Amino acid sequence: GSSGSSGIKQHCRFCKKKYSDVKNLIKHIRDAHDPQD
Ligand SMILES: [Zn+2]
Repeated sequence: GSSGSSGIKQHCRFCKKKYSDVKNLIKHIRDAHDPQD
């Protein structure tokens, strides 16, 4: 099943969104904010 509590919580530091995986957060950061520039 696609639903459940068995996962992590991570957050954005530039638009304050929330994500269920750190790799999905990093994919959001490198697309929307890219702080390495
Ligand atoms: Zn963001």
